[PDB]
Amino acid sequence: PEINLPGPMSLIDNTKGQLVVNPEALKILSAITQPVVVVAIVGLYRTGASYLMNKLAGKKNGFSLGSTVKSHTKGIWMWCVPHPKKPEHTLVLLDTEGLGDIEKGDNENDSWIFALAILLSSTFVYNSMGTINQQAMDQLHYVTELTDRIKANSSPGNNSVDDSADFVSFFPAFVWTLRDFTLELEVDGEPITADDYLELSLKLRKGTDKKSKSFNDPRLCIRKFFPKRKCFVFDWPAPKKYLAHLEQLKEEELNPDFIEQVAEFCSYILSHSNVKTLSGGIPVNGPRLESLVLTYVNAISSGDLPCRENAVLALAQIENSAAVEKAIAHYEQQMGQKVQLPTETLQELLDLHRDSEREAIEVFMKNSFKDVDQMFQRKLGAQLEARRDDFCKQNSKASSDCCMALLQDIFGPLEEDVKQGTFSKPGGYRLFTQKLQELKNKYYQVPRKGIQAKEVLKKYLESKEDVADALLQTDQSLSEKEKAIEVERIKAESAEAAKKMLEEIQKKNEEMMEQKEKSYQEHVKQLTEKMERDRAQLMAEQEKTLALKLQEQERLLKEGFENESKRLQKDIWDIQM
Repeated sequence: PEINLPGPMSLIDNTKGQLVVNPEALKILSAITQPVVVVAIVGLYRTGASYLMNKLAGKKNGFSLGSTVKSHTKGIWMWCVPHPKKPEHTLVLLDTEGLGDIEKGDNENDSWIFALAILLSSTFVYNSMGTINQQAMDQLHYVTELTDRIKANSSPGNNSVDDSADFVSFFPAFVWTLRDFTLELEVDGEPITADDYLELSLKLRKGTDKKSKSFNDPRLCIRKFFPKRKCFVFDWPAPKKYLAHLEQLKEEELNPDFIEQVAEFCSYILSHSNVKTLSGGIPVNGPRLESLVLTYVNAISSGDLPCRENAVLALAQIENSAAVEKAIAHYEQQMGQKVQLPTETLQELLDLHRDSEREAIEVFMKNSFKDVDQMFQRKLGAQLEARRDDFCKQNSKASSDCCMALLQDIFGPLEEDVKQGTFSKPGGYRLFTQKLQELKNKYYQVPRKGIQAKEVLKKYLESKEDVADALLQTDQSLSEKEKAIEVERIKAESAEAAKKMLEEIQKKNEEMMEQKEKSYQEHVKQLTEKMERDRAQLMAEQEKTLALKLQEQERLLKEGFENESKRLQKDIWDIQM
């Protein structure tokens, strides 16, 4: 038991005009089997987001050991720490490093940093200094650019729909850290909280002028895209004479305000942050987020837009194929552990195949999700049908060899007799047929002889129908009457033999069809129960989203912005389709 986790690390890195993944960053990611809590700390540079990280990572003095371990490190940076309050969980921190630096060109990669941070996170701490004013809001144009950078779903029957209307269901909670905040939180001579300050700064200017759609765009975006909103204030960490020397200070000398505000913020982020989940209540861990990062960033560098749906579908297909392999492996252990190499009846074997198919489809259903078109269940069905056919091939060969060997053992002597001549005397017909029958009645007796017994035997005697036909005519003790009677009885015999042969073959083909039908029954039974739960999840999630959409339309209405609550009305309809 170690699963040791490393120090801060490049995950994405902006170079030239290209986004770049760290293959070791992913290599660490692929090792956290535990459910993760991503907490992005996003902020313009020189506002000390990295401090917030450091203390959230459990560093004693966060002012020390800056995340800028090197220079020219523009991009998203990762920290992986065991979760201090959620046991068996690992907290995953993210930081935006160079956000604001003017390098070569239009530098869109900046807003890409922003978008990507949102997509990957399950709590999104945006960090700014000062007070929320016109300038703070202008720097948040990253949020007014999201309808152009994140598509939530592909667009078939979606032209009449607003894609951004769907952001609420998978975006992280939004938390605004305002640092170096020296504002008495007073309304009209009465006190207010930090959240109260946020809600006050998130109100709208009436009008429709350019000057006023501009004022409202960012803050409509914040109240419409994120599910929760918290604000935390921070007083400067020391008086001015210490501001260039925070590292050399001990906790006893920091403004007791900062210290406290920092304790409140850390306790909150630690207890109320949630495991990043995907549509359908899917807890996300390393191997998952790893492909999330891959899919999204690879979309960005190919000239396309990140899209929650393509990404989660790709994830689904990976996990689902894993389930196919898990299931066929369960199957094969259980086949190998309860089959008689030469099967007594064909029914015994199809019945075992059916039991182990039952359990393998359970293993599948327990490890799979979003299997659209049932494509993977059908892959599993084909794989088990091919394993069943192959076993049947081996079984027929097993029984055919068991009988074909015993055929020298019982019938061998008799061939010998036909060369030594035992049957060349008067009365030889009656000597051959009667022992022939004795031995035949002996071969039948052998138990567990398996299925292709009646076929193997009969083929051999078709070889030897003519040795007795030859003897019947060359005997000298029989009359012509008797030879005629016997030709008639051998016709009858063959007749009953062919009849019973056909009756076996129909019996076998009917068993085969029972089995096919009941395997298909077991597939639908399990699949419809699975879909009855998956729909239950989707119901719960879509109800929570509806409630949030109502609260915000009622807030827009009470503030007196009916037009906005009307747009949001169109959004509620389309949720109920």
